[PDB]
Amino acid sequence: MSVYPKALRDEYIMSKTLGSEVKLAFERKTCKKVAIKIISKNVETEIEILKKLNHPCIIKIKNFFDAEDYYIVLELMEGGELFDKVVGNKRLKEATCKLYFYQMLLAVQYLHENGIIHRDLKPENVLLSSQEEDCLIKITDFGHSKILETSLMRTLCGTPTYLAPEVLVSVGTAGYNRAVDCWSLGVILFICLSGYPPFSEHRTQVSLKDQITSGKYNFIPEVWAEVSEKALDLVKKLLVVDPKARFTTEEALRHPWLQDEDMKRKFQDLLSEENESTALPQVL
Ligand SMILES: c1ccc2c(c1)[nH]c1[nH]cn[n+]12
Ligand SMILES: [Cl-]
Repeated sequence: MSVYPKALRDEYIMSKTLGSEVKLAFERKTCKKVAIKIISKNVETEIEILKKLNHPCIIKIKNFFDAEDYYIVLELMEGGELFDKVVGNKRLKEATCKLYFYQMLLAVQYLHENGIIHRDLKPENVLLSSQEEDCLIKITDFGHSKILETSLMRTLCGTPTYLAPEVLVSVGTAGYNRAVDCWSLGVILFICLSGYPPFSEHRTQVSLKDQITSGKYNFIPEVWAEVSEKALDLVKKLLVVDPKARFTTEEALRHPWLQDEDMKRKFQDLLSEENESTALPQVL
């Protein structure tokens, strides 16, 4: 019913759908597998963000085509989406949750340090590097991201003779937008550890909205008894209603659940294993 642009076709051979829009492709030059995200005709900001960022737990953009549709050429993540590992009460072993979560915190810490809020962190935006359970993860889908309160800061420089009270009231919470990412991470971690969502409409009277605002997650003890008290304590500190009290990425990384030298060693191992193919000889 349509064709690929001549500019894309020149550099790549298009193949099978990976996610439905993400297709598999081969770079003609290298014969290496790539991932091509097709967006129907925001994408300009997403490219701008992707190009500037450089972290091993954040997806890299390889190329871009602005045609009848937008084509974003990205690194292929063979393991697919983390969603596929947690769907329909499927659960990850605590050790796997830790390894993936640690990387997610490093990735999100990097974003916040670089003035970027993702705003749409979910298992569908967390990609696995291989079909192995001990693998590298990367955050994707920067379409809803924000670049960090200059409008309020400038307003405060003047005399508030004519300034509205709601604006002065907003000074209290201003600059805590990044806390939304820490909430999302808390929800992801809950799902990964238990196989079930903390807030849902399944077998409950209370509205999904009321559950979230009260911060009263559904706690099923039979499920959680299999999970450590440390892992649950970290979830608890991220699923905090007050964004000013909620755990930051630094506080989450300093948590006892993350003070695991074995998990840290396994991640560094996976890094060197990935980076061995690109490593140039160095001055000793
Ligand atoms: C399944 C769905 C999306 C995918 C994928 C496999 N691999 C990869 N690399 C970038 N996005 N993406
Ligand atoms: Cl075609």
